[PDB]
Amino acid sequence: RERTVRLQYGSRVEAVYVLGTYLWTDVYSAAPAGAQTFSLKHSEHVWVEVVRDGEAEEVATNGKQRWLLSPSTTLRVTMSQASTEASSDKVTVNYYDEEGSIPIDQAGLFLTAIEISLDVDADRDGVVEKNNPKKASWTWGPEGQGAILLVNCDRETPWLPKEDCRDEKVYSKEDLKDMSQMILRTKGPDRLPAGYEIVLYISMSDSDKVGVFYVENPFFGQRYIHILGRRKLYHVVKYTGGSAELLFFVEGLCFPDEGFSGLVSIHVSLLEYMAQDIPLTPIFTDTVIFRIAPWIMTPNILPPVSVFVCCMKDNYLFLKEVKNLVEKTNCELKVCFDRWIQDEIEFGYIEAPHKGFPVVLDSPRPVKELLGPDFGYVTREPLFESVTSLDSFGNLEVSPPVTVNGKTYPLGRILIGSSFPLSGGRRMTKVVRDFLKAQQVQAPVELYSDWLTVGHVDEFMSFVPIPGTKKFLLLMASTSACYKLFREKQKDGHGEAIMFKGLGGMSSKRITINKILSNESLVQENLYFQRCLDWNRDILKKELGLTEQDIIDLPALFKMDEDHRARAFFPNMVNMIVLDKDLGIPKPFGPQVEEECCLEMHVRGLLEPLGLECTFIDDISAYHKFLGEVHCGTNVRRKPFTFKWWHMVPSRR
Amino acid sequence: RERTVRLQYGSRVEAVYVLGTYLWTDVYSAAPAGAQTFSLKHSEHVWVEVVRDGEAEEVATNGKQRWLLSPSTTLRVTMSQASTEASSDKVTVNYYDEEGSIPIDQAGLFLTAIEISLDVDADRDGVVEKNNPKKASWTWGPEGQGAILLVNCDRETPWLPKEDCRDEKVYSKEDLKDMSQMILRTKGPDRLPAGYEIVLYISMSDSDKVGVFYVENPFFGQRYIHILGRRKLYHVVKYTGGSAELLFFVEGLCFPDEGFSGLVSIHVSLLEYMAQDIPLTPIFTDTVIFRIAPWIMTPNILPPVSVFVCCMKDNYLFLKEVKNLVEKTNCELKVCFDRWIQDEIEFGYIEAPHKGFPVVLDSPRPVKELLGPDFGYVTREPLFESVTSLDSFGNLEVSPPVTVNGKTYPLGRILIGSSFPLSGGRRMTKVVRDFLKAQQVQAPVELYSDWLTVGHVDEFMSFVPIPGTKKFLLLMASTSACYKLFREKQKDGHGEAIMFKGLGGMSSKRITINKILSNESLVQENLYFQRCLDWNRDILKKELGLTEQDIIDLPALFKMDEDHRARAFFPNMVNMIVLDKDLGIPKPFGPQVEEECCLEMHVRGLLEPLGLECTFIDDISAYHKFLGEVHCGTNVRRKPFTFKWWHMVPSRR
Ligand SMILES: [Ca+2]
Ligand SMILES: [Ca+2]
Ligand SMILES: [Ca+2]
Ligand SMILES: [Ca+2]
Ligand SMILES: [Ca+2]
Ligand SMILES: [Ca+2]
Ligand SMILES: [Ca+2]
Ligand SMILES: [Ca+2]
Ligand SMILES: [Ca+2]
Ligand SMILES: [Ca+2]
Repeated sequence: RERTVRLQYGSRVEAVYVLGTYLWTDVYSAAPAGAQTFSLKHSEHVWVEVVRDGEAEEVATNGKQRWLLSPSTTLRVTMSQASTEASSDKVTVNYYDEEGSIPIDQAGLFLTAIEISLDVDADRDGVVEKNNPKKASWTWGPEGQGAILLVNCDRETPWLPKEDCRDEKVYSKEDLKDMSQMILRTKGPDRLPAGYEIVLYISMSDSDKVGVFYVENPFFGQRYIHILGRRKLYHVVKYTGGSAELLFFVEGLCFPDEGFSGLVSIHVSLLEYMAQDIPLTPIFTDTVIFRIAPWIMTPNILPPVSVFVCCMKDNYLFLKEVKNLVEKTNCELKVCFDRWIQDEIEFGYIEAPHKGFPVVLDSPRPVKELLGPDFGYVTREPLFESVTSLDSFGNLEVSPPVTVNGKTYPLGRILIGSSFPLSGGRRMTKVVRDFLKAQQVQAPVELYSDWLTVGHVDEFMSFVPIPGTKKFLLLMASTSACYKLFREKQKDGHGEAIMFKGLGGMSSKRITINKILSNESLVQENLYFQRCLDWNRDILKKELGLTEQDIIDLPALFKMDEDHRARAFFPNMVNMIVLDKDLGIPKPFGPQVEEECCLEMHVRGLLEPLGLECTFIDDISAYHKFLGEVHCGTNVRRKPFTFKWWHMVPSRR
Repeated sequence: RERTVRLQYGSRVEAVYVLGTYLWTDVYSAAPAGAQTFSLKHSEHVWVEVVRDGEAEEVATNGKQRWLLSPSTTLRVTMSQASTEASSDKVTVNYYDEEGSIPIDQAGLFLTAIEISLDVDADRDGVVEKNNPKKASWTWGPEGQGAILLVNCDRETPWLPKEDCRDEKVYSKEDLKDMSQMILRTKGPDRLPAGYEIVLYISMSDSDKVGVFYVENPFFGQRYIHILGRRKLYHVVKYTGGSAELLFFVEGLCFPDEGFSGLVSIHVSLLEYMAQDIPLTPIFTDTVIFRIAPWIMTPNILPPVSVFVCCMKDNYLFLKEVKNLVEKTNCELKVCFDRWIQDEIEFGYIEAPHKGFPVVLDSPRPVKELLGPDFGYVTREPLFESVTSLDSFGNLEVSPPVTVNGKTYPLGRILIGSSFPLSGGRRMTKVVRDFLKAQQVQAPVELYSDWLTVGHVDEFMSFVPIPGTKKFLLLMASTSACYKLFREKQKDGHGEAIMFKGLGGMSSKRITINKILSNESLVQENLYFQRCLDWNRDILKKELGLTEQDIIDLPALFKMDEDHRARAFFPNMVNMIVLDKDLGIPKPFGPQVEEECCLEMHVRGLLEPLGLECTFIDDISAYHKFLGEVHCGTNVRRKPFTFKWWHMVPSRR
């Protein structure tokens, strides 16, 4: 970077020189009227070239050389090392007229060289490198560069309710581990020359996106000073001489969203005082950029850590069977004593090179009670738009990693249920949809859920890993599979086999295979629901790059309501607890053939040959009947993807 | 694209098949309970494969072949040509049990094949190609693809005041020339089968970005129907059989801006009627994308077309000299009988493959009086923020094409004046800055203008082409050049030479070179203003990739006000009319030496050796004095760049 510093007619000029720049210096304006030629002297650590109309010539410290004065003959002045107290760094120009070789006048330039660099870990190894030349840009991908910031959304200490980033203070040194390091490195003499100061600053716009803290160690112990952030746009830095570093810690306050890309900047400037009432001049400016890490969802193929479960204290069979299932794994079981754990919360995560942790997304209105150390919280509230069932997180899921027409989605794709564009039907609120879209790395896809009364994608589809492989299956609810099976069992002489055996509140209904198959209107309803399922099958195959070989159909059956929307006739088996090879599957209570549920046997016949182990989990017996509603919920918290999100190259927005 | 169509237990299935897709067909669900095997027949134009667990086998129209029934054995059904009235397109499946070779049941699929494609000129040659496979995406660059739309911001007929795009109507067929063509191409039999319709639609969000018209030729002459746009989100298409095309014309309503990227979509869907009260199902959907062309500014290196001039009717010298200047060129002179033509308007342009024209940007509050056929209008109004002098378009300029550290800016870079970040000074309103940024192709740079009372970049800098070359110069105001020259003339014995000769209202002041050079406070002020100029010089060199060889300094002098801001002491010569090699330069009224202005002679000495021809234009004599204000204005409307904006690859936002 070239910077203009002119000699001044009369008075000598004193300037600060920042390493990594160089000066172009006008010696002509300072020359007396009528002067002919000039000569120069300079000190040891100042490098000086005379540039005549673009041609540069190096000049000795004391020579006698003279050059013709001319507006096109200038100096280029460079310094490679910072000044110390032992420095006299200078360039002196002598002027001569046509008569005589004794100078008629002299113009000086006195320099103080300093190093100033604002440094971040741009190369994303967790350590802060010295002046990464790419630190002011942010690029995606394996070869990409620029520093990353976490939203510091967890809570270090229980005493205050809110997440850490909601204020301007740091209570605990543990909080600093969530933060990105930024070091202002300087080198120079004991003090800056008169009239200069160093200032860190941010834009008003970014002031609600970041906060920046400096650690002091005064007498009575460590304290944390907020130097940039909400209602603080600048901080005047205390300069220390010699080779010095100031360590700062940066937190993100806000996730990427509609209208916020995730990029924020921090600057340092060397400012020069001109006079009272006159703004200070920015002599040198150095900039670093951060990208705030997105919120990321975990598909069922990822290793389970904890199984969160909600039910009533007396649903014993459910608790017993879920415990049994989880005991086959290394997972923790966590129980809260009615669908809220699945509908109100989605467990995501955030990651930066230095740190990562899980973050709960809270569905629009006690889930804030999960907020804790390295367990974060984020939520979106529609300001205007009304919330519907499609805003519940049973309607929010994510695919395994997929490749679609050569385009890779290494983190998978978020899936949310919706209605047809011209339908006037329900849709997840714009505020949540915009949030998910803005995270960018999961490239969300809308499916069609609005044919269901509750309207959730988890009612009709799920994903399971195929054991012993890198692959997965899409599981789809299928009414056609159910009718085929029931018609077979009828043909086999089982038409009088009864559903819901053991649920005493259903006994008077005496629902058999015969009764189901004879119900003409129910047949028509389910043919229509199969059309709805197949529409989704097609969009899933398209948007996930799946073929028929990747799909298994589980028997399902629905009843239609007044809105022509579906609710489960018997428990939906597709919405299952997936812990690697072990599947908790809702117990269907299907027709008993030879004292086994034919639905259970059919499902085992589909899954078991693939190495999947099926456990049927009864959540309804405690209620004595099934009306289409599930009274329990589960949510599995999983390990994050191995693939780092910053290695993705998302499509241009 | 694969689509799911199942045979139905009992009743035959009738379906529409859209060319370019294919069907995967379940024959198992339709099979009677206990059936063992199936066989199939199909018609001539239906291609059928039996797919067993992923392995596909082509099947003849009438064979006798049987396959084992199985959920994993399915049909793949393809058609290469649309149905006509002579078509019976079908596939029929026969089912068999273990005993006997006579079918026990049959399930049919009756097909009607149609072609549906919504086509646009994606390859950007001005003609609408058939189904460009990239039509649903928009990519930048020489190899880029996707269709382009103009904001139709001009006005075809004078009767209504507003720009064409402000309503839902088209009065004149000339308007269609500004619009992009979109053709819905179909092929099929006399009518769609019962229960289907074709519908064009857009999102609510895009409904204020576009409008779409169809031309009818009824008995009494041509009429224009608005089928999509404001408050119309969909249009049901009238289907014509055989091979048919419907031609539509698309206009943009809105420029890219903060919160609008410029991309809009239009869809067509084939919809299936399910029943009353049930949404129609989107059987097939085809999509095209448009990008709305940005507003682009023209630098001084571009060929002049028209010179717009505003002054009082009696400023005769100004009018005479401007006419003389323009007569040396092929330009039109347009005169309006006080700075408004430069401050209130910036002449830009828009371009699409089919059409382009000039578009005026109107500065925030009779410039709307320029609105006319192929002369467009756009403006931005701050809703809240107050307008200052920095919002005037003397503060809005653009560089010639430049390359900066290997990054090319083939359209140049917009330049707007501002204040230092921490200064609390003036800045152009966010609404205009956001607009300029959103055009993206000119990558705006803020300079420092707030040291000037009026605060406009055109007070201190301009660009001129270097005749006979592909190159250009940056011209900078320089106080140091002025002091050097005046000190030389003083030394030469000219100190008593007077400024402002011939301006009678200044005579009593008797301003000479001596009086100027002796004024100590004025010297200090101008040293400070030179610091301000040099700060800009540095940012221009950095952001435009310029060296000292690319810059010429014109003598200038300023007086300071109470805010420590500069106003011109004598007319600013840098703000000049550039018509190729011919430069109208404000007449400075400098000290006369040998009956010529020494400022004029000095400027000629700088410019003339480069082949630039200088004409000094006197706009102040009619006012008898110069107070720092200019009473005339000029604005040159130029030809657009040869380089097409869509060939640029702007940085990711
Ligand atoms: Ca590093
Ligand atoms: Ca805090
Ligand atoms: Ca924390
Ligand atoms: Ca923490
Ligand atoms: Ca969920
Ligand atoms: Ca074309
Ligand atoms: Ca119109
Ligand atoms: Ca028009
Ligand atoms: Ca027109
Ligand atoms: Ca302008």
